[PDB]
Amino acid sequence: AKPQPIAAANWKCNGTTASIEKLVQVFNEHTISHDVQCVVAPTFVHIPLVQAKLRNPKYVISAQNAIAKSGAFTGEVSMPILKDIGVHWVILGHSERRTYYGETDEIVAQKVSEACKQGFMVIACIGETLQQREANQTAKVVLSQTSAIAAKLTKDAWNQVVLAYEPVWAIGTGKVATPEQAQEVHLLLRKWVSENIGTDVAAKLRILYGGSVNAANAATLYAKPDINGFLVGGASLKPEFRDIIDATR
Amino acid sequence: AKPQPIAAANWKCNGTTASIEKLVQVFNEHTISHDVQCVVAPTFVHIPLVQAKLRNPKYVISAQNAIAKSGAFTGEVSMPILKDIGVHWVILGHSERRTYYGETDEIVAQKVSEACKQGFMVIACIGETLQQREANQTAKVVLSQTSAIAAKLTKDAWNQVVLAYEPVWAIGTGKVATPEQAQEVHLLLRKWVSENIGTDVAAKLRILYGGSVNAANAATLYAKPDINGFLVGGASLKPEFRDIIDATR
Ligand SMILES: O=CN(O)CCP(=O)(O)O
Ligand SMILES: O=CN(O)CCP(=O)(O)O
Repeated sequence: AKPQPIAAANWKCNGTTASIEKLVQVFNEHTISHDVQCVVAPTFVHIPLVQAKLRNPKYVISAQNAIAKSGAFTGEVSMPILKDIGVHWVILGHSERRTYYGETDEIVAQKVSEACKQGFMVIACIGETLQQREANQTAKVVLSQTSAIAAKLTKDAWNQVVLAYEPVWAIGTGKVATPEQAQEVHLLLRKWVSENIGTDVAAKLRILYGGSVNAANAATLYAKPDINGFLVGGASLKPEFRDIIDATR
Repeated sequence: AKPQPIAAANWKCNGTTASIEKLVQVFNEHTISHDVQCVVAPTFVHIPLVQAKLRNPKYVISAQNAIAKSGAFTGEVSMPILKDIGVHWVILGHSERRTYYGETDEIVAQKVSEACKQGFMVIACIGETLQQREANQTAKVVLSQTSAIAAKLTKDAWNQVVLAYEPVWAIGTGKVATPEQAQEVHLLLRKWVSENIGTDVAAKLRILYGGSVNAANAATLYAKPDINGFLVGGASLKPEFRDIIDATR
């Protein structure tokens, strides 16, 4: 049987108080009748607003990034500060942070390790570029990113980890991966975890697909055996996020 | 006569809801009887809390960093999002961002330019390292950082700019610059602005000193003619921030 699916909304750097209040009411009035964990990740300045308005019991709030420790780091938000305000989910290693803001595999693996030590649920992102994919390096890249994270974790910490595979060429481009492309990578990741970490760990691990997911292609992706849900960018800012959630039934 | 002084608290990546509620009450009960603009910059997740509790009329709230535009920038907060929640001050180019998070002179100058276009008051940070200072390059470095910002601005935008000189060797080390060291750099900056931008601009520009300021050395720094106030890190997390404010009388 599949583990519990996740439908995660990453709002990236978007939103106004007016537009967030309306969308959150749309999420609140949508009744979800199956077992799914819904996740909303707003910008840091909107966490308090979302905490005050979001009432749907299937949802939790996540930060879009964090650093491990408080201190002299002007502009950043740390894990202890998020925990103190009630946030215990975080997205780490998003492609945009790896590309624009210098997060290497080592930096992402250290952040994931620290988040696990501080009790967070982590959504760790991995994925290849179009250049790597055309050079037939997809497997090597995704397994190198994953084993760099695995090297800093203990077996028990895998209980707090969610992997999100998002090919860089599918992010915000409208070119979603086919169900078959996504399933082959998810299967390869699950097998690697099964062999290197444990078969019990592999059976429970959620591996999500992200990159141009919308309400019409979600159900076809979710039909594949090793896809456990989605990380959604642009479609999570709209009311069709409701039908993405309902595609994990 | 000096322009209106500024006393700015940069809380960096520190704070809990409990410790911020107590400190803000301390700031609220301190009556300020002279003309000074007080500034508090908390982490992004604490902006809403500080907005709800801070009542002292001499204070404004500032963000510790921002990006210019909303969009697919996971983890970042943009200028339009800050404006929408009521924040219209921002600190840019802090040494910690230049050192750890890759902000070059060009990146800082583009952020400052955009902030000015969007109507923010900006605290732009500049300063030399211990290596540059020992190599007698202080003047060259601080003027190169400043002219890189000046190149993207119009004369009228200088009305929204505050410069903060913080030698990198004085930040959080306990080794404050002497009044004479700070005054020589502030005078050099003011003259450069007077010659390259305008004498009217130079007369009104606030140039703050930062780096190990505390309540005992503040009054001696403020006695120098070209020092217009302070950017304070560690001492701004304590009740002695009150006497730093009162040293600008
Ligand atoms: O964080 C999630 N993603 O980046 C998916 C982005 P999108 O759904 O717009 O292609
Ligand atoms: O942002 C302000 N500064 O970095 C000054 C830091 P401090 O006052 O701890 O030396």
